[PDB]
Amino acid sequence: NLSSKEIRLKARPVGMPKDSDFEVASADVLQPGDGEVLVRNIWMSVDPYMRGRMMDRESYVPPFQIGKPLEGGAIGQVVESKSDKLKVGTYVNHMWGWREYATGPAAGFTPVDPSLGPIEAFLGTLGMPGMTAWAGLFKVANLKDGETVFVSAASGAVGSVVCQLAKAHGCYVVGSAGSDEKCKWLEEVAGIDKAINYKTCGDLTKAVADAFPKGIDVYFENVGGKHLEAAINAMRPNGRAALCGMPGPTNLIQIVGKSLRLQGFIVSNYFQHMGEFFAEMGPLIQSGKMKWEETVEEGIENAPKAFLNLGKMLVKIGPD
Amino acid sequence: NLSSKEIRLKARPVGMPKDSDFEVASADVLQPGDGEVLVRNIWMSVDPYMRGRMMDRESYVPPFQIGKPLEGGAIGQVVESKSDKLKVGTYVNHMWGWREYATGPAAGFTPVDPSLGPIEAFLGTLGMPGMTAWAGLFKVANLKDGETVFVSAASGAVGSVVCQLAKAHGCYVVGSAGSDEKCKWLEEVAGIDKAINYKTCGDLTKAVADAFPKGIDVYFENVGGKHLEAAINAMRPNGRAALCPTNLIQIVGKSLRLQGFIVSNYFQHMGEFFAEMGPLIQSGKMKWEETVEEGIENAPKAFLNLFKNFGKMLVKIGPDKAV
Repeated sequence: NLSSKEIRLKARPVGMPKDSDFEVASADVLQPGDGEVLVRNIWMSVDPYMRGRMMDRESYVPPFQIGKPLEGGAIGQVVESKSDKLKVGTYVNHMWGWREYATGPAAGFTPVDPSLGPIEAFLGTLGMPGMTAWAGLFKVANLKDGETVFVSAASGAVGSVVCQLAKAHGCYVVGSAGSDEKCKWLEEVAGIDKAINYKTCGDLTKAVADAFPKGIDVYFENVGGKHLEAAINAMRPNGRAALCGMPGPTNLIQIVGKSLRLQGFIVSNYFQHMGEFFAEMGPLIQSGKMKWEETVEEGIENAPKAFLNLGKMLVKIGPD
Repeated sequence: NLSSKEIRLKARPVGMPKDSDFEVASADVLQPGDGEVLVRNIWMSVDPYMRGRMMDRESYVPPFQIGKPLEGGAIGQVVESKSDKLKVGTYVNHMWGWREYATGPAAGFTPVDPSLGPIEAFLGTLGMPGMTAWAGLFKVANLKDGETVFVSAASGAVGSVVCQLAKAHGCYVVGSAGSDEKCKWLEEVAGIDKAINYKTCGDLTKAVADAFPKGIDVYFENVGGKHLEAAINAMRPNGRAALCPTNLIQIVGKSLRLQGFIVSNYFQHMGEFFAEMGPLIQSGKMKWEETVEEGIENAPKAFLNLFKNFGKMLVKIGPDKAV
């Protein structure tokens, strides 16, 4: 009886996506079958990786399909349930975003505890970005308490959580950003020891070296290029670099010299820690030690706009 | 009561080391004090890293000293002992080479079990090169049986042991070398699946890709440069690189781990190491080449021959059985 507006891929984007590549459409709200649930979406997320999912190139993740509604992180509320394992009214996180309604088996919908924070934060700080930060910091880098931490693109969704998690563990934290406003935010809101503007600081190797008088223990990577060169130059013996984001560095020999470890990782391989993640992330949000910024568009029709604009980007669909 | 010939550093080398930088001299054989031992040296090793120890540059290892006898891996036999923890007659590994006699506290002398193999192999296959290989393969790269292995500079002291250790664990092994003779040796003696000549093979990325139809699981590094690029290009998801480029992004894509290491941080595994290295030598699955010069006076010669074929360079000093 109801309608669900969704954003479908109208045409494969070439290079950068155009607004003409997206199509707003009206779809049916299928009533749930046995073991299934129907959920009305409230918040949805737009993330950078989605761009790669719109290309036809060989990818580790299946691309989107022309004519099919796009997919992405979303927070909804269960409004109908024919499954005993998930009751009506539960707030759930899922991957069927870019739409107003979603029907499917209850397994595909993960309940989110709103005690820990606002439900939309389950797409950012309490979601995949915050979990990427936490996994890279503690499961890849093995950050011991009190170590020094260098974070590139520290004002981003992942870098901010990395910075504040390291600060919460007694770490000397230096972050990198592309503007003085982001550096002021990093130093005064995020509360890191020093923020470097890689556009104005001159030689970035020298800037990082001066920022770390005793070297770097952990390097969280989101940019690359000369940032990795500077980090390796300033890294301490047994320093670990968790690479999450990305002319290569000219000082690779030091990896052998200081016994450096450089590990790429994907957050998907660490969901088995989600509980533990929450166990740390909940309190530190309530204490005010974990802060974040949001940029919220309104209406399903503005879902493409938000995506084209790549604070953590979200789109509000339904009411709470 | 006796005299001991020694090789001392007469001058720091300028550029490449010269024969004029070394000095043969006669030193005293100090009788051991309490808790000390006097050992007659039988075998001594010369290695490339020793060159770095001859310069005054900032190094992770203290350089040699002018007027002081050089130091390096050596296998000797205890001929006098005033320590209960080390008995006379024991064959010992230590770092006071380039000389015929060594006197010092028993702690600095590690006994070597000749069951596992010839005592001189405790300077190569059963020594720091073989243990570096073993630690990088199993403690750093965590090589699971059946995985694919790419080894650079595979004809070297470390790479050969890496190749044969991986072969012993059922691994498809491709190695790189700088000459056709080294490649033939890798394929026929070491018994690896394919050897690539990085000086002649043209595009090394393409050669490595063609050598690995299903990709690389473990990459052991001994050279660097384009070898790491080729490895990263041909590495599989969750590939590990033990280290002894324009495609770094793939590290994020395939969840690659790149770890440098020094063997010093893994001595706590040596026991396990021996438990594996002994049998694989007796089975004939672990082979190596040696180049043995004779006499302490030929110790500089041997060292200078490390930069002018191949094989582990050694020089015999004392008799096989001193007591």
